[PDB]
Formats: sequence, C-alpha cells, structure tokens
Amino acid sequence: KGEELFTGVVPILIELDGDVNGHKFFVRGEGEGDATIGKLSLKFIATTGKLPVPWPTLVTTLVQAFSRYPDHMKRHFKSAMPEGYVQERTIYFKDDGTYKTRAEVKFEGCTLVNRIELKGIDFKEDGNILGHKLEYNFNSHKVYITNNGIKANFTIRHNVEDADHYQQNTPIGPDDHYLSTQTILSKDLNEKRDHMVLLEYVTA
Amino acid sequence: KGEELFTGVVPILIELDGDVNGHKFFVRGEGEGDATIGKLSLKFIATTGKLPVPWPTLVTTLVQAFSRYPDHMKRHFKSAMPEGYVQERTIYFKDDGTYKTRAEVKFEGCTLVNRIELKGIDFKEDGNILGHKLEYNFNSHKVYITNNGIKANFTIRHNVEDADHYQQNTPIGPDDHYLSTQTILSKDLNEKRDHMVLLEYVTA
Repeated sequence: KGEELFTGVVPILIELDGDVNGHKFFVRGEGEGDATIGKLSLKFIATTGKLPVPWPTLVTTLVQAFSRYPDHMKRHFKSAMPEGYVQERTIYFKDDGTYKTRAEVKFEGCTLVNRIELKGIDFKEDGNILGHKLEYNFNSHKVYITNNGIKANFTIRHNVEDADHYQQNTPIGPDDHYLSTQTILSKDLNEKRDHMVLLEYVTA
Repeated sequence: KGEELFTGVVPILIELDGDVNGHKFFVRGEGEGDATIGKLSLKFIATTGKLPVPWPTLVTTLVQAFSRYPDHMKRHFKSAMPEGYVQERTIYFKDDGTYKTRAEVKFEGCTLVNRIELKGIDFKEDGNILGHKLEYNFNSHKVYITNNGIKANFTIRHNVEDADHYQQNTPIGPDDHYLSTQTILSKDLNEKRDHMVLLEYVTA
C-alpha cells in the first residue's frame, strides 16, 4: 500500500514553522505531485509577511516520495506510506548559519502533508542569507541513499549575486541508490504576498 | 466530511457490468472530477470489444457528486460521502427497450468509485439502440431533485441519424433544487478499443 498510493496525482500540503537567528516566520504550500513522472507543482506563501531569508534555502526542507523510481528500482519513501516518515536534516551554510530541521511526511486523509519545523542559528548579518543577496533560482543536484531508515548527504549550490545537507529518514509506523533533481523557481505575477512557485523533476 | 472531500481534484473509477437483451458487456472508466468547477474528465473503454449499444445511452448511468453546487446551496451527493450512496434508475427508451440500473457510488480509499450494474430488456432489433443509428454526441439537460434519499426525473434527447430517466438515491451509511448539465463526447485517435472520451459541466 506504499507505491500503490502514488500511482497518479496526489494533493500536497506543506507547512513549515521556522526560526532563524530569532526571526520567526511560517510558510504554507499547496500543490500536486505525480510520482510516475517525478513531478511536483507547488505554490508556497509566507503567511507572516516578507521572508527574512532567501526562498532557495528552504527548497530542500519543504516530499521526496514523489520521486520517479525506475521500474526496476521500485523495490529500492513510498514504502513508508500511508503512515509516513520523519525526515530530519542538518544543513550547514559555509561561513554562515546552520539549519536543523525536523519534518513529518505522511498522508492526512487523502492529502500528502509535510509538517515541518526549522531552526536557524549563527547566521551572519549582511551575509548571503539575511542580506538577501541570493538569486531566485535553483541548480540541479543528486541525492544519495543508504536504524530501519534512509540516510542522505548532498551539497546545494546557491547562486550568489557574486550548503551541506545531512539527512535522516525514519518510518512512522532499501539498498544504496541515488536521486537526480532539477528545479525551477518562479513567481505568481498576480500575488502580492512573499511567495515561491516551484516546479520540480526528480528521478532515481 | 462530505463537501470537504471535494474541495479540489478527485480521481474517479467507473465500472459497469451490463446486459441488454442478452448482450453482455463491461465498461471501465478512469478520470478526474473537480466539484468546485462542476467538471468531469473521463475516458471509458469497452473491455469486452465492440459495444452492442450506443455510447450516449450509457452516459447518464456511468458521479453527480462532482456537480457545482452554488455556495448558497452547499446545504442543498456530497453529504453522503465518504460512505457513499446507492443510485438506482429506470430508463425508458420510447418505442424501445428499458434500462434498470443499480450503482454504488462511494470512496474506496482515496478514489471515488462508481460500481454499477445494468440490465436491458425489450429492445427492438434494427432499432435506435441495436442498429447503431444513434449519433455520437450529447445534448444539454436539467436534473430535478426532491426515505432519507434524493429522487430524480428527466428526459435525455438522443440525436438520431433521423429517454425518460427515473432515479432514486439512498445513503450507504436536502430541499428541492435542480442541476444543469452540458456534455461533450469525443474519441481518442490513438485508441483501437471501443471507447468514449467525455467532458462534462454541471451546476445547480
């Protein structure tokens, strides 16, 4: 009943409550995922105003279960559904502050929900994060698999006008392989709130 | 938990097993419904070969819960979800054979399913149904509401190259009003099997 929950389009809800160097903010996203196609379409909004941090830095934190596993890899995220999984990460931004995140990803009724908590500390003022000198775009990366859970490691590349991820996933109630990601960030021209429109393609 | 199951796009499965004048056939459909928009998008296929009857005659039988209730009419199909409802009909085709149908419409996991049984008797040979002289199109109609269930009556107009519905709906586990329907039938050019592509718009 794992994979068989993803054979088509699934609604997504993402909620993150965060705090970076004392700056509290909350983000809510709604969209859809198509695991057969490794597709995500989502819109995120800052419900607390202007985001004190760059949108790209929250991309990795905000539903890997929608990844396209090749058909010979089905056996190697979906396996943990519908009960879901806990996804924890430690994110270190070079010469800048660290993110510690804990999220719970599971089905809540017929909706896949990602309920998330994020804490940022030791970020420098005027730095790439708080001075908002980071570009609104996203590069392509590879996510490496391996306590009855998955473990993950990768480094995100943020275009600066001029981040090491450490991940642990554990089931709420898998051999080595990896996932390839490509992302596109955009804006809703008709949106007055701080937001992020995202499209994502991931395969293993 | 009725209406709150339809605030977005819901997957649909339709299965009909039927028998008209001894001609057995089965039809399976898959698609999506958007109740907020009174929209249905579906593809039906005859899994038993060529349909012995015209596709338009099965349209009314094959998810009214996807109808667009105006926001002042919410209180007046969705109310019976997720447990679902039984939908029964008697269909009389003038100077031609009658359909008696029984269907069960309910959620099966996260999918809205319409499991249906259909029996046809007293149809004339060479007639509008069995001689396949009926056009592949569909007119617009109005569905009238009124035993803890809904009751319904209407007459479908089939373009002939040259049908009174009697309905009863009962909950598995509402004041007078009506619904307006508009339908479009098409074909998948890349489909070798007997099929029907349908798009539907319904409001109350």
